[PDB]
Order: sequence, then C-alpha cells, then structure tokens
Amino acid sequence: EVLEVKTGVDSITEVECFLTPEMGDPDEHLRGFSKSISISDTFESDSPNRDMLPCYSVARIPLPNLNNILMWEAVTLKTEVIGVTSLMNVHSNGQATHDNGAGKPVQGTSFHFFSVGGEALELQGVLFNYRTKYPDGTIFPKNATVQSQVMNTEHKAYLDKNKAYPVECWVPDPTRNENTRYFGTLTGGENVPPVLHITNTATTVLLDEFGVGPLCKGDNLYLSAVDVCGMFTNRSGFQQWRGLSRYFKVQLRKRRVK
Amino acid sequence: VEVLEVKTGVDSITEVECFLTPEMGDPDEHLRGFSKSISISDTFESDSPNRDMLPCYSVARIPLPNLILMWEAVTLKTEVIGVTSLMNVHSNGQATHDNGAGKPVQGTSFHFFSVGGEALELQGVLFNYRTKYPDGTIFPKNATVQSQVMNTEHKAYLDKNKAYPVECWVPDPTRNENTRYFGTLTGGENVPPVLHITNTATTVLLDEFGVGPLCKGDNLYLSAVDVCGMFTNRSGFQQWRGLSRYFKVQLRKRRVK
Amino acid sequence: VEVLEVKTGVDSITEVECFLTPEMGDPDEHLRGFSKSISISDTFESDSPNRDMLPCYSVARIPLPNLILMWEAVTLKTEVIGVTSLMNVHSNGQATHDNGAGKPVQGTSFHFFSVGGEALELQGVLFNYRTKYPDGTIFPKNATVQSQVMNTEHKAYLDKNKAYPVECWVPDPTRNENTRYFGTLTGGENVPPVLHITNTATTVLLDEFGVGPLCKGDNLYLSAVDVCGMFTNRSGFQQWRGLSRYFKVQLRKRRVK
Amino acid sequence: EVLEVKTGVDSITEVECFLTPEMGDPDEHLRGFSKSISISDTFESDSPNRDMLPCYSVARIPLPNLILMWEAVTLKTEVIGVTSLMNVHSNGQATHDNGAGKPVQGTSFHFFSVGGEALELQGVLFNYRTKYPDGTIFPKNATVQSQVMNTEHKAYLDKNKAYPVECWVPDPTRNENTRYFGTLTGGENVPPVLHITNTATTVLLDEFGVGPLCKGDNLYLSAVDVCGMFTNRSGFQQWRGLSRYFKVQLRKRRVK
Amino acid sequence: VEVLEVKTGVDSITEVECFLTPEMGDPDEHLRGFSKSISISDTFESDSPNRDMLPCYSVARIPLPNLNNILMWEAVTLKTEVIGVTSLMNVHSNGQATHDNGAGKPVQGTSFHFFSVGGEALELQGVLFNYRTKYPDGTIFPKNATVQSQVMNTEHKAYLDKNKAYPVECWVPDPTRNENTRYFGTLTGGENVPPVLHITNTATTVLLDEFGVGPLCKGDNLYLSAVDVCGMFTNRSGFQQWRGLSRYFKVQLRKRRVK
Ligand SMILES: CC(=O)N[C@@H]1[C@@H](O)[C@H](O[C@@H]2O[C@H](CO[C@]3(C(=O)O)C[C@H](O)[C@@H](NC(C)=O)[C@H]([C@H](O)[C@H](O)CO)O3)[C@H](O)[C@H](O)[C@H]2O)[C@@H](CO)O[C@H]1O
Repeated sequence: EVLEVKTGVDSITEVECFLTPEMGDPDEHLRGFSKSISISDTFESDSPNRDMLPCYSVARIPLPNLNNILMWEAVTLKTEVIGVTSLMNVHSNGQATHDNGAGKPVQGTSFHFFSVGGEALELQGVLFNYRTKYPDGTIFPKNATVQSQVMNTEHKAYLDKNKAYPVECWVPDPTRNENTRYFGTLTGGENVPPVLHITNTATTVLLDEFGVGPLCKGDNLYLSAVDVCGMFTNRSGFQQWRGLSRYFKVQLRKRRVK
Repeated sequence: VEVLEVKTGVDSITEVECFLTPEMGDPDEHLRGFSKSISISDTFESDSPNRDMLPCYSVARIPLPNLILMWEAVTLKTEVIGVTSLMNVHSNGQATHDNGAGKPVQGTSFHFFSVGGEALELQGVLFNYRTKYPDGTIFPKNATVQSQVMNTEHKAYLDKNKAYPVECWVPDPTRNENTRYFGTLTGGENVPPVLHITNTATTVLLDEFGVGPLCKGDNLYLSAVDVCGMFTNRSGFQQWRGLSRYFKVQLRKRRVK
Repeated sequence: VEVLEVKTGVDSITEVECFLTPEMGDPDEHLRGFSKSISISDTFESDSPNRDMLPCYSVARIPLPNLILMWEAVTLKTEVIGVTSLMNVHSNGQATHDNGAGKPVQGTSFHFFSVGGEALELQGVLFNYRTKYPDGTIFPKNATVQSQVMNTEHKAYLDKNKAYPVECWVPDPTRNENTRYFGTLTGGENVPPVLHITNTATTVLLDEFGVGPLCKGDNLYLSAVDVCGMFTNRSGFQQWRGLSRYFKVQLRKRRVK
Repeated sequence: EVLEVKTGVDSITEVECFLTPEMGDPDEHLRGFSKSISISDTFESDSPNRDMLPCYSVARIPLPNLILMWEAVTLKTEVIGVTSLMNVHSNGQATHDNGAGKPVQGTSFHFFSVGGEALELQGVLFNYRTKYPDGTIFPKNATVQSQVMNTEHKAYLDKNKAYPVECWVPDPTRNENTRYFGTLTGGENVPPVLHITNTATTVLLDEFGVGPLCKGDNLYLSAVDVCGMFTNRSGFQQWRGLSRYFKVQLRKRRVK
Repeated sequence: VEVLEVKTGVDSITEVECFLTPEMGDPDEHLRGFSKSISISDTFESDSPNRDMLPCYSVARIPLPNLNNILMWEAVTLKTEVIGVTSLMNVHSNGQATHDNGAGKPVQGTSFHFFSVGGEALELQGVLFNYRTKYPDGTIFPKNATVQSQVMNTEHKAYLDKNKAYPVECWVPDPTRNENTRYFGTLTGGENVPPVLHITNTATTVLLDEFGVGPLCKGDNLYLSAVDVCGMFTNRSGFQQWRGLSRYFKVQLRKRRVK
C-alpha cells in the first residue's frame, strides 16, 4: 500500500552510471565483441561456446539507507547508448563492400533493451531450439522440452548475475515485473542498418497509471540492459556481435508505504 | 443490449492474464513453433498444402467469474514472448556468405491480436480459389473464382485451435461489433522483424461510446497470430516461425437491460 | 447551397456498409483479382498495353434513403479485405533462392479510397503520351507531350467500373470539393506490402467548417484502388494483385437552402 | 510594421494552379524527363549538358490589385499524376527474365515554397570544377570552398527552366518572407512514396501569426519534384518529374 | 549558479546566425568536403588511419555582446539546417555506374548528423571501435587506450575546443556532463543507407530544460558544434570517400541574471 511522497531537500536522490556490454569477450583485445559466430550442422548439435553468446547486463545500485516504512521510488530515467560514432570505423580489418571499397559497417540483427526496477528483472525462458546445449558458466533454461520453443512456464529466473544470462534464451517475463519498467526492440535481418539517436534532452517517466514508480526493496535499484548493435564482419567474412555501453540517470524520491 | 451503468465496489473488477501459443504447423516432435518446410506447387490448380505447412489462428476462450450484469473488457496489455530467441543464428542456418553467421528469421510476417465478448468473426479470402486445403483444417467451402476477391458465403467463427489457416481467413469487418482486433501483415522475403517489448503500454478497448466488449455467457475471447518470418535451414528450405503472445485484460461489471 | 442545421432525432442518421472488389484486369476465368502478365513494349512509341493488363479504379454508387434535406457523410471506417491471402507463397511462385519459398506479392502498390456526394473527379496524367490505351478503357484523349506533365483537357468523372485505368488518372485536386480522398503510391520493384487491419480506427470526413460530403440525389459515391503489388510466377512473369476494400460510412441529415 | 487583418466579403482571395516540372526535356516527346544521364571520365571534366539537369520551377501569380498587402495563410499541395509511375510496360528494363519493367526509383527531391517575393537561393556544388552549361544560371567564380559554403553564391529564383537543382538550395540566412519545405531522399534503389489527399492543409503563419506578405500583389510559388529515375531497356537512366498543385488562401493585411 | 529573472526591454535579446563548414579531411586542394579514400587495415593492431581520412567534429566559438550584478546570455531557440542537400544529385561526376549505361551511384551509406548549442565547449567521452587503432598526428584522441576503451574507459574525457581536431569515430558527447549544452545526433550505419535530408525554415527547437533554463554562455561565448557526414561518394574505380555538408545555425538569446 502506497501513501504520500516525502518533500524537502533530503527527499530526492539521483543515480548515475553506465552498464558495459557483455558480448562474450573472446580474447584480451576484443572486449565488446563476441567470438566469431559458427553454425551447427544440425539442430541436435547446436552447442554455442560461452564467448559466442551475448548476455544481459545488470547492476544493483545501493541507495541511501532508509531503515514509518519509506522506500525510494524511481520517477524518471535518462538513457543513452555510449560510443555510437565508433561504428564509423570502417577501416579496421573489415570486409570491403566491393573492390576498392570501405569496410562493411556493423549491421544486421540488433537488440536494444533497458529496464529500471525496485528488484531484479524477472525473466521467462524461450528457446529458438530446445535441443541447444548451453555452455558452462551461463545460466539457461533447464529441463528444456519442445514446448520450450514457444512457452514453458518452468523457465522462470531473476536477472541476478552479470555476464551469465544469455540474451537469446531469456526475455522479460510479462506475467511478472510489476515493480519494474522495461523497454526493448529487436530488429532482425542480416543487413538492417543501425539507427542510433543520442540527446541529453529526452526523459522517460517511470510512473505507472496510478502515478507510482518502481519501489526499491531493501534500498537497491536494479538497472538492466542489452545493446547488441549488430555484427562486425572481418576481412575473411567471420561475423561477431558488437555491443556498446548504456548510460543511466535515474531520479528517485522517498515514498511512504504501509 | 441497452448499456446502463458500471458497477463500483471492490468486487466490481477482475483481470485475466494468459498466453496463447502459436500454431505454425508443428511438423514433428522437435519443431513446435515451426511449420513444415515450404514447397511450391507447379500450378495454381495443383496447389495442395500439407496441414503442417499452414499456420493457423490461435484462440482461447477464458471463463470469467459467474454473473443482468456482464463483464466489460476495458484495457489490454499484450506482448510477443521470446523475441530474443531470433538471435540464435548459430543453429543449422544458412550462412549469409562464406564464414558468415546464419541468416536470421525474416520475410513475411503477420502479427495480430483480438479481444472480444464472443468468438472472432472471420471472412474467407483465398489467394488462389483452386487451392486444395487439407483434412483437419476448416477453410472456405464451395470456393469460386470470386473467392479470390470477396465471396460472402465464406463466414465463420474462430471457435477452434489448430484449425483455421491464417492464409484463408481474416477478421470480418462487416461483423465483429463486440470485438476489438488489430493486425499487421508485412510481406516480402527479406523483411526484417521489428519487435518491441514493454510493460508500460496499454490499449483501451472502449469504443467511441465508452463501451468495451461485453462478455456473453461470461466468456472472454482472445485470438492471435504471430508469424514472425521464415527460418531458413542450411539447405535453403524455409519454415514459418511463430512466437507466443501474452494478454492481460482488465474487466469491469456493467449493467445492461 | 447555404448549409444550415443538422437534423436530430431517431430518423436522422443512417449507415452504409459495403465492399468494392478490385479490378486488376481479370485475364481469364480463374484469375479474378490478378492482371494479365505484364509485358514490356519494344520502344517507347510502341507502348500498347492490353486491357486485361491495366488495373482500373473501382467505384460504387450507393442509394440512400429517399429524402431541402441532404445526407451528410460524417465518418468512415475502411479496411483492405484478405490481407492474409498474401501468405500463400506455395502456389506457382518463384523460389527466392534454391529450395526457398515463393517470392511474395511485392513491388509497386497504390492504395486509394474516397467518399463523396457525387462522382470522384479525375485529372489525366500519362507516363508516356504516345501510349496506345486499349479499346474498352476510358483514357485521356487527344494526348500531347504536355499530357506527360499537365494537360488540363484531360478531365473525367469516375462514373464507370472496369474502365478508368489507374496509371492514366488521379483525383483532380482543382475540383472534388464534395469528396474526401486519400491515396498512397509506394513505387519500386521490391517494396514490401505493409497492410494494417483494425476495427477501431475512424476517419472524420468533415471539412474545416464542420461539413462532410453532401449526397446529391441521395447517392453516396465510394471509390478505391488497392493494387498490393505484383505476383511473380515460376517463370518470372509478373501480374498485379489487388484486394477488396471495406467501407462503413455514417451519415446524418442536413438542411440546406 | 504589420497591423490588423481586414475582414468582410472582399477581404479574402484564393490562388490555385499547377507548376510543371523542368527535368530537361531532351526532345519533343520527352517533356518531364531529362536527357539520359552520362558520367564524366574524371572529376575535373564534369560537364553536364543542359537537358540533363533538372531545374527549379517557379510561378509568379498576380493577385487582385490593391497600405494593404495580401497575406498568404494556408497551403494545400500535392504531386499530380503519381499513378503514372505504374506504367512498367513502356520500354523499361526488365527486372529479371520475363519480369515487368523496373519502375521509377532512386534519388528524389520534393520541394515547395510559398513566398511574397522570389525564393532566395544559396549555391553549393558537389564538385566546384563542374562546367555548367550555357542557358543555366549557376554559381559563378566557383572555388574549392564552393563545395561546402561560399557566401558569394547568392541568387533569386526569378526564372523558370534556369536554376539547376543540384547547384542551388534555399538560403536559410534569408527567406524571411517565404515558407519552404523539402526532402532529398538519395540512393539508386530508393522507392517513391507519394501521398495525395484533399484533406491536408499547411499553415503558412510564422510564430507571430504572420504569413508571407506579397510585394507588388504577386505570390511566388516554387517547386521541385524529381520523383526518381526511369531506366530504359538498355540501362540508360533519365530523371522523371511530376507537376505540383498549389492552393493558397490569402487575406488582406494592413501595413505601415 | 543561481539563475534568477530574465531581463526584458529592447536591449535584452540578441541573435546569432552562422554556418559551420564540415571537416571531412580535405585530402587535396580540390576536395574540400571530402575525406581521403578509405583503405582497410589487414589487422586491428595495424589500423593507422591518415588524418585526411578521418572526419572530425566542427566547432565555432561565437563571441556575444559583452555583459561584464552578473548577466549571462541564455540560448532559447535554435533553427538549424544542412546546407546544400541537392548537391547530392550530382550523379554524373566520375561516379561508379550502378549498372551498364546507368547513372552514377549517389552518395550513401553510414551517416552521422549531429548538432549542439552550449554556453561552454561540448564535453566529450572517448569510445574506440578498436583500442589499438593509432590515431595520427594533428588529431586529438583518447590517450592510454586499453581494451576497456572499446566499451567505456572514464579516463577519456575532453572538450571539443578545437576545429579539425577531434575525430568523429572516437568521441561522443559525454552524457555524464554537458549540463550547460543541448545536443542531438543520429548515427545511421550500413553501406547502402539512403540519405534522408529535410530542409525547412519553419522548424524551431526550444533549448530550455525542464526548469525553463537554456544554456548560459560563460564569458559571453556561444558554442556551436556539428557533424554532418552524409554518406560516402563512390568513384568509378570503387574507391570511397566520406562526403559532408555545412550546417546553418540561428540561435536566439536573452539576458538572464544569475547570483
Ligand atoms: C528500342 C530500344 O530500346 N533499343 C535499344 C537501343 O536503344 C540501344 O541503343 C542505345 O540507344 C540510345 C538512345 O535510345 C534510347 C536509349 O537511351 O536507350 C531509347 C529509349 O527508349 C529512349 N527513351 C525514351 C523514354 O525516349 C531514350 C531517350 O530518348 C534518350 O536516352 C534521351 O537521352 O533513347 C543511344 O543511342 C545509345 O548510344 C545506344 O547504345 C541498344 C543497345 O544498348 O539496344 C536496343 O535494344
């Protein structure tokens, strides 16, 4: 039960940070990239390596202790993808688009996703191929059945660990997440162009239809993201996912609850 | 029905929340959510699709708490479930070029949902009136060449799962007064899927008189199609790929005469 | 006419609901909704399309209850009927690559509709003024080279079905005071059809003075074109494919002097 | 000094007309097309022929003789003949074996303006060493700076079939007494997207509630509607343009 | 800075109007507005771009009427426009024919369109596609790069305080700073991406923040920044060059008292 907002100078606070992408980081020079993608011979034999799998990013940000029951209420978000212009590097071991041409820029399938919540993002598992063998060191839908290719309600989890939950197996659970606001776009196809807007003049309001934002349990704010921008194609044609960091600025206020 | 006032009080509202699985054809025990690979007849006359190559409309009839009062559907939140699964470009796909990743799901899509107080009303329209639709499907009967544009004989209710093929039926715009429907067809073999997800978006189901669908016999009807595109295998064979759809509907008690 | 007050009361409103079938050329008894395969002239000057290769504007004139009072058209709901039929990619199509599904309908599209209290007024514009338009169609006569850009002699009324070729005529923006019209041409050979359906969208037909089309002689005129794109067969021959359009119009009685 | 609007029966008027495109008109049969486009052998030798260069269209429309001035308040406009681009049977290049002709497509520029005096132009050159042909009005004394901004290149759109589209844009440092709108969509496979309706009005009033004030009782209308390129059987490409409809409502306004 | 009332009166508003020229690299005396042709390194380690192959941010510091009570000029509105959009219709100047007998391939592919108005220099954060890229002499670039610089390294902070210097590909606006600037940009990537460029003199952007305050011009200087890489020009032989265009700015300012 939600009561009144506290006012006064001490009543507001602000969280500011960035979440780095977790694309797989196949070697010490390739932070922000995945391993080159290879294709299994069959559905049965799909067995991606961990460094080939982009994962959800998450940060748990402690807020000023509030231990009347008060909670921090997240009200507004400003967010931005950081380093969008890095994708103009078309002179770095890329594949020429045509004889004597510049390198093929990063493109193809993208997923841009962010959420703000008063607890961990709740996830539902959905598998493209239920017979995929997910690698050690990732957290993936377990006891998969063919029904996992459409909906298996056993696959419930919390986004509670960084570089662990592969993007391709998990989505926000729309049956839960009442105390989180999430937003995402998947743009598919191998040739889709990245379209990335930046400005410091856009704010998202996080209040629901009753004027209540995410309420931070135990004084923690949960920020989550995925920004798979597309694939980089190298000179020999191997393709790697490329990700970028996401900025978050969230304003919170103190709210009394019963 | 003459529509009178809304009931208030804590008992006066209820909520339905569920998901509808897609019915893309399910050609074997490992391929739920996919169709059979798509083949092409040599002529219009010989068009004879397998049942498991034809995606169908999904429908769920949701019983509501027993109630002259009727449940009125006011708001919908909906969402395609599992959008990220289409990032699996490593599973038996066709490389886009030498050493490349697999071609992702792409091509013709149909995304559709409806909320109604009775079954969705369908009108039959055939691409090719001589198509032979297979046993187990419910399809436009006594088809003529006029069925390729409009034959008013082809009326039906979406009253059964895995039955009504997507390609030969649409919502009947001459009926459906007690239903709200929304759909988009995006055609072309290279169309990129564009799938948005959020829990912050609500659709209001009220018509221009402030009246939502009224649930006859205390049943709410949900229907959906989410054909996302085609998956292309190593050999170039293509299968429709679908995803489940979440519905959350809020309803209120309304008195009627 | 001075336009005076709207009449109220039970008798004072009416509704029209119908569908217009597309007129794409209909080359044989099995191919309603399709044009003949398109062939290309050997030279610019020898362009001579056959009648069954030329999509035409559709038009219906709808009698209203007999009534100075005039029926005033206030709102429109409209929808393309049978959007899902374009998922038939298994019927005499051209494979998009080896073992692939059929190339779906795509390419140049024109979706157009109008509602008026008299016939839609047309202005003729020709791609090529030396085109020989075929007998049985109504086309810009006495064409000159100016007809490729603007020849004000080419005026007509859309007063006949299966007659006015889409490629020759557009709504005349210098006239049509008593009609509301809306169209989109999307050109290019691979453009993807994007077709939205819903029963929740209404267009208001009133002008800036709050006045809708006034139906002369108690007739309402509906017009449409819905060339969705081209179908490509196995051998690569291409034909226009069209679909029917639904109209629901609400009208009220208006007094006039 | 703008004062009040005059009301009453006599105080409004309306202009209605069509501007034809000026695409180059390479022969007596080819009104609305350019000459087939050829490509120079090098950058320094770029020398387009006149009939290969689309130009800005302009009409100066006399208004009822009137201190009062006609003030332009609203505009309805659209491209005339959009359906003509469905002719894919007229000696085009087949998209594939047995296919229909390739439709008009590729780079487009759609532009219109309404002003109480001639549109003011600023010159910018893709390649300052382009020799523009006799019979066109082009930026003079071009330098390498003309490729980005050379403020010497100022002109008025005061003549039809004369100012090449590729050389000139509206001058954003001027045109206080004009409203202009344009979109360039570039790329050889760009599909035309053309909307028509008689239900859309553009308001021409500025933030102070004042529209273009017509000097000398003349209204200036300008347009470009390069819809794309038509590809002939043999691969040669010509710009194709279409006419634009204008309807402008004007009201009498007192001025000091 | 405690922001107080706006001054009114005839002498209390002013206007700045100008154009920023693009800085694409200018590889020779005939190629203002173009980059050098793009070449591709065989490894990430060996990426060493020449200066004239690297587009850079444009910046102008515009002196305002002197105000030295403390008054500061406050930027309130912006009109802006890319100048010369129609130049991209030159498909006849030694381009690569799209097909036999066809016109020249128009400028297309990756674009970045960006503008900012601030009361002090735009603040930048460095991000690198490839941390081992060696940026050339005469450019100002992220120093002491590490592999973390490919995603976020907070050491890479700078001010856009010099023209023809800050390469577009390694710097973005720093979202943790820029309180006294309003910035807007769009990256559209992909080699076949069609330029879509709108021009009009009827559009205005309001520069006021959620509290009604616009950029306050420190030292009576207005900072304008821009990038307008429109795509690439492909010549006959297939070599590709970036092509940019100038940007118009008209900014209205008012006098604002501060404590
Ligand atoms: C009947 C036919 O299309 N024949 C082809 C020849 O045209 C072609 O030889 C080229 O012809 C050129 C001039 O002819 C055209 C053209 O550019 O192709 C013919 C077009 O139909 C015509 N288009 C229109 C709308 O009128 C076009 C136009 O008038 C001008 O381009 C205006 O600039 O002219 C020219 O002489 C070339 O040098 C010549 O190669 C041959 C070989 O490609 O194939 C024939 O089948």
